Amino acid sequence: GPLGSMEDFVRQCFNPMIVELAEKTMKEYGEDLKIETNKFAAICTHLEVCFMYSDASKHRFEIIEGRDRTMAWTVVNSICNTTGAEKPKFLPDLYDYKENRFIEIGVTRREVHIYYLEKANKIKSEKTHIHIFSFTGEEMATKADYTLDEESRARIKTRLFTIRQEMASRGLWDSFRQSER
Ligand SMILES: [Mn+2]
Ligand SMILES: [Mn+2]
Repeated sequence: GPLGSMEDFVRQCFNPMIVELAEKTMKEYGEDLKIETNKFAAICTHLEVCFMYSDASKHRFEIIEGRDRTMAWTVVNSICNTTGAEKPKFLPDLYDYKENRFIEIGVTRREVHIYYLEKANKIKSEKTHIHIFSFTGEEMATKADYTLDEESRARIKTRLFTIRQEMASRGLWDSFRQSER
């Protein structure tokens, strides 16, 4: 069976805006997508999920993810000044204007409860909401509050399942799943 290249797959699978934002993220962090290509795919996947999460309720969420880091912090600080929300210690992915809280979106190939616990230990915040997705349909969220309804989250889960299936068809899934740290 042919083993495809992950860079080929990423450039064929994600829309060009997502690919370009992922390229800029990796440049900002001094990473080379041509070598760390599983990470390139992971960054693209996380961007796509953040955008889908926002699109599930247009106008409800401010998007923080995808922006360069300086601009992202400028947006976080603006939200905090406007809404009175407490400033997060690490850059979150969205701000929810309805529930008045920042959100960390996780997408993982590891077990979602462990990943959830790791993220909650990292950000160390009593306000920021965490929502973890896997590629096989499992999810986990702060206080069992999943924010979006079943139809919206099913759309996200189906996209993730499709990505995993297309990776597997190209012989890419085994390495992509194994390489997460
Ligand atoms: Mn991020
Ligand atoms: Mn993640």
